[PDB]
Amino acid sequence: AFPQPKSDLSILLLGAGGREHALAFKLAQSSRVARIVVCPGNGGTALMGGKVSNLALPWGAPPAFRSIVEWAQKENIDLVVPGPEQPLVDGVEGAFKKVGIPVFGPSPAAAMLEGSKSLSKEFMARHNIPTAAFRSFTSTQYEDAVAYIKSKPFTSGRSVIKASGLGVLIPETDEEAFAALKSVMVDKEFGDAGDEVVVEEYLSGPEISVLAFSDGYTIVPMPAAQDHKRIGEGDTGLNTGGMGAYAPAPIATKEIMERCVKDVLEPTIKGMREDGYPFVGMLFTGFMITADGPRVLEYNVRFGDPETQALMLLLDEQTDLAEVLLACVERRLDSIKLGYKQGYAVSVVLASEGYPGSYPKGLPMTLNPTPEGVEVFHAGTKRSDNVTVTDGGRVLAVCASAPTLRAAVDLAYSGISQISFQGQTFRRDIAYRAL
Repeated sequence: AFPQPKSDLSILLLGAGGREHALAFKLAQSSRVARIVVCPGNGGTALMGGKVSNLALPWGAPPAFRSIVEWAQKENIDLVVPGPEQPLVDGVEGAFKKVGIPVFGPSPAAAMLEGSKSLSKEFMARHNIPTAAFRSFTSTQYEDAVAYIKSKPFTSGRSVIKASGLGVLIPETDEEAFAALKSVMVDKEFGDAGDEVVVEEYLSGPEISVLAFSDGYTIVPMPAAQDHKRIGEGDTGLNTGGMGAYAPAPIATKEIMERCVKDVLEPTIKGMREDGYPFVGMLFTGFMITADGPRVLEYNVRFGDPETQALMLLLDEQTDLAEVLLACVERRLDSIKLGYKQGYAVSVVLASEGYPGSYPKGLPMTLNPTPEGVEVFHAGTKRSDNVTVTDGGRVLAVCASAPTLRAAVDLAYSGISQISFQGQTFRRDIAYRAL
């Protein structure tokens, strides 16, 4: 008979956000996992203990990543799960591939779905994937980019200027568009990311997040989620990396989800094989549900934050997340158990004073026992001399699941009362527009 599946695995998580803590949270429950390493991790992972440990080590500059690749090789790491976008787009998968350590994530080429907006938009058009009308330009084509706006190409009358590299501007009028083109192509306020620019139609409608596991052939979606990008209540103010999320998003009806899967996800996975670079890992597709149907705003090639903190709470207790991740890199996703419990899940972010602007770091945090069904996943936190202190803009996320969305919302906000740090900020209306 075939050998027993190794049940003392060592997994290396790259990153230090709440996505990592939430992933470490689930992976640590697998009976097939004996060691979880979070590089660098944060104050939350630092307190888990047991199988989880933080590794304060640099990754090393791309494309080699020699520091962490050599460390992983000497430690017999069985799997690497990159969280952030930069290492994937920079090619961390190829670095670990050269030492025979598998990676839950896309190859350097497949990662271009998020690394190059220009390539991603071309990919969508070539495969008839519904997205906003667009035209891509290089930094030297600044003259053409101006003429393109001067011709009024978009029916909506508004354009979106995106820097292809690792960022997005929405000029309310043409005047702001011409200025936004010189700030990215001439002055290059975003660096090399502005070497190419995407100009596409501004679309109106609510947004949803669809996360799906992929092994290059099989793709298994998770319940659709919705995120709150803006800092101010009522969906106003400057944008952030995400102040809170919930799932399943009621707006993603059976018919809507069928369209996303059949018209985007599966054509995307098939298209990547046809183009010669199959996609393995977590495909995060950001949709806008317009009056004419779903539209792909952007591809993200890894777990989302804070969508993951909520979705991890919807994995049924029969699902082993470790088994799911290995089934993806081993190309057997269609032959494993993977289900989702009933009810809803919510994540509410606590941020530092000033975020998304300038904020101070290092404030001591008071963390009292949270209600029974509340899970606190740390993002920008750190341990220092037996005390957890803030260490980033988004500090942590208070998350909960429950049979009803309102109960999950109320439970999450119940855990907020047990957390306190100077200048803590959060939105009180997470998931309000769905209740």
